[PDB]
Amino acid sequence: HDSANFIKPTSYLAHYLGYAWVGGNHSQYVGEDMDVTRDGDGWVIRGNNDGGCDGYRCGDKTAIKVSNFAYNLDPDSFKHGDVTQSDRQLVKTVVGWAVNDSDTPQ
Amino acid sequence: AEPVYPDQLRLFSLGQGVCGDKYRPVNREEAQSVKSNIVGMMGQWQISGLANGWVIMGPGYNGEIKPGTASNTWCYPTNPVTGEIPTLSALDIPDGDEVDVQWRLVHDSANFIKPTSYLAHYLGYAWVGGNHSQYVGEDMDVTRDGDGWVIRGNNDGGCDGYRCGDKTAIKVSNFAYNLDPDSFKHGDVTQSDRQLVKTVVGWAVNDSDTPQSGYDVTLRYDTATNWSKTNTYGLSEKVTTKNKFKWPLVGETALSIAIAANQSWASQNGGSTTTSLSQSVRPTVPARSKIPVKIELYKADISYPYEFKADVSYDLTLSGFLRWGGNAWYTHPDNRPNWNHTFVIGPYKDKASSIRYQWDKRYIPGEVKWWDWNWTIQQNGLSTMQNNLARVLRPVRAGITGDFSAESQFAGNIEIGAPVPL
Amino acid sequence: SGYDVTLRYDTATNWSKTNTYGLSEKVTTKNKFKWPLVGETALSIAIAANQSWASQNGGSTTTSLSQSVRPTVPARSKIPVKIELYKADISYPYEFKADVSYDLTLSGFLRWGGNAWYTHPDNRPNWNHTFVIGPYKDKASSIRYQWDKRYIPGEVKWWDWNWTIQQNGLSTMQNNLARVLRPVRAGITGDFSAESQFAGNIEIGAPVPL
Repeated sequence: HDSANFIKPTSYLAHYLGYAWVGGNHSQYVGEDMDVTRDGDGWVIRGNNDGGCDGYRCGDKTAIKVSNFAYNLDPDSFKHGDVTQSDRQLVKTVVGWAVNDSDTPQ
Repeated sequence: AEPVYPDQLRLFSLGQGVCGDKYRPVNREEAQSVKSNIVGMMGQWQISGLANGWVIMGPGYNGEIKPGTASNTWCYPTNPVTGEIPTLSALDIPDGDEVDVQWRLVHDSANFIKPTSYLAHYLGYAWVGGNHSQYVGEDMDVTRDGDGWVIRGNNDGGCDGYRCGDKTAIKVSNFAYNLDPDSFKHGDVTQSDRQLVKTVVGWAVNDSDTPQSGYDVTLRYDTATNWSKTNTYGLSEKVTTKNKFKWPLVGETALSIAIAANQSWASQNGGSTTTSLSQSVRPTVPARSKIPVKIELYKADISYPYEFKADVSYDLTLSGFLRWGGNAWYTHPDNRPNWNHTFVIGPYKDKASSIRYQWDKRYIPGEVKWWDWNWTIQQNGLSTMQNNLARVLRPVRAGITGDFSAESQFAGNIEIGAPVPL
Repeated sequence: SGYDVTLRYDTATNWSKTNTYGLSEKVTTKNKFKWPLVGETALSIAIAANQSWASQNGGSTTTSLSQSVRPTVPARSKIPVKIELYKADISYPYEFKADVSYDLTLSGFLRWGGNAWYTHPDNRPNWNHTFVIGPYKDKASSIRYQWDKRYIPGEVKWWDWNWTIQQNGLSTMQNNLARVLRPVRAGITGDFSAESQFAGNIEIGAPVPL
């Protein structure tokens, strides 16, 4: 949702490479009047299509998709809390004895 | 851009641009982030103002955002408050075994029965209460069935209402215990029904002039199972012909010729499981002496008692039909349909059963896939919902005593004997 | 110290079972061909299709016995070693002191006037039930568990102890059950015996200078 740091540079990148209609109907500049929507595991940014427009195929607007987020940790910053268990089902168990009858530790 | 919670939006009418005392106007980006919520709070042909000369239109205009000017202004607090669910102090239950503690939890009226009934009522379930009262959560019956408990309104006599008699039920099951690490103790382990598997005896002889440690005897025992399934398909073709041969000096010879071709396809799946038990002994023998050893393996039943101190968590299931006037499901049905949903009252397991996750996601319309909490806030008020949910999610602590038991487990014995001079 | 000799011995058994089902279809036709310079040629054509399903289950068991020797040898010398494995019958006596527990089974028919089963039958039916007089194993055979659960009607699934209290009095039942569940102690002597077990022998000998 950051306009000056994410939405404008990405729209200009798409415009410089030759994609068509990067922008909404309520503005004339690249990267303005854009809509952000959440869908599944990603996000979609597209120009708003409400009203009418002038141009050969205006209405087929370019979409930008963001997904596949990854995280590169600082090694000395990770912490975790308490581990809890639920729905426990036994598999197997064993008991025994170890007997030492000699004169030294074994 | 900052997140916008729909319950904090306010509409001033102090001229074009003027916006509250500790309030700032909402930008086009933020307004679009929650467009459906804002449009749902406007008149059919209403037009209201935003920041930097934009405007939003009502449901009659399909909620369009376009440049313009208006006298109204939607506004948001300069320093907004956090609408988080509070945390209360823990509820202590007197000691006992598991069923004893569960009995004391579900029969508590002020701490369990009322908050859960109010939660079911706020979400839109019908007829939460008994026939001998008019208030929510009173005249309820508690019954034990299997591994859980059921709480339902009493149905004795008559009632007035369209479908009174179809009363909502609340189910409690799947209890779990989070132990304090330094509180667990167990008692004596006892065995019964012992059947021998195998045994071995031996000697370890040392005839050199130094102590020796390089000896080993090992006994191992395994069992396994397996399964498989297969499917096959085939095709075939055959052609037959009769042929005669009037060869010289033979006169005539008759014979038939047949040629065939076939093709086949097969597919298989399977699996297996294995369990293994191993025991070893490795003695240290003094110079010029020898030592005897012995190993045994049995099968037996095992029992012992235990005790500890823990936190208690469980599952909660609500069953009934949803009210026609209004309910909190995100699709808002109006055909009075039957409904089931499970919440996990404890640590997080997944999004569909976590109240805290869904509550902290009411600012993202694309995340709202089970219950609509903005609707409950709109119907009842923010503090009411906060206090009810805080009472529902209150931690529980208890002391536990119990017994362990299992059939046909393993039991072993390993021995090193006294040395004998050579 | 880096030496090792190892001798290992294994035995195993296995089993399996299978079921199969199948279907088939065949179609046959006779066809004639009066080709030029052949006059007439006769032949039959057949086409078939089949389908099958199979299912299998099985298991196995294995037992293993292993022995090793790893000597430490002085500088400029050598040592001999030996390992043996036998099969034999084994016996020995023993003694100890212990607590004693057992099972108790009651067989008969239940009285028509009144009985303590939770369904309270009145057809004088034959009955069997087992109690475990000792540590806990499960709810159905534990007197103490059922006695401490007479305040939860949904737990009463075998015997009705409230009915016995009503018929006889609380202290009477308490004293009788206390005498039934009394602990027992004794000293024991016995003999162990088993056939075709394992017996081993491992030896490290005296060094020989080179």
